[PDB]
Amino acid sequence: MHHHHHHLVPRGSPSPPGNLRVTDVTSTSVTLSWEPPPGPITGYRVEYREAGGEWKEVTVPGSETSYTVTGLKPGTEYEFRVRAVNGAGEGPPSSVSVTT
Repeated sequence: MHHHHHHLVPRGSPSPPGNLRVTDVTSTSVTLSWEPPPGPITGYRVEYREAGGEWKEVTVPGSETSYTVTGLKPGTEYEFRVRAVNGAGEGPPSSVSVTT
């Protein structure tokens, strides 16, 4: 076995979002909810991909705590991760799995 990859992040960047969870799923949409980590937050990167492929991304407001990704393919395995951002850079992600 090899050790796990470390997420390299700038000192001063935020902790991961807390309590990340999927709060609604339809055959073409996924709603995420979370809580802000401590300190200044300037935004959140919401990243997602069909498991195994290429990652899409949307950045949402620092004041946001829920967001719905629409236009997804039915019956599909997805991976989502959310990273908090501030002036020092982006922090480590918290991730969840979903299927539509």
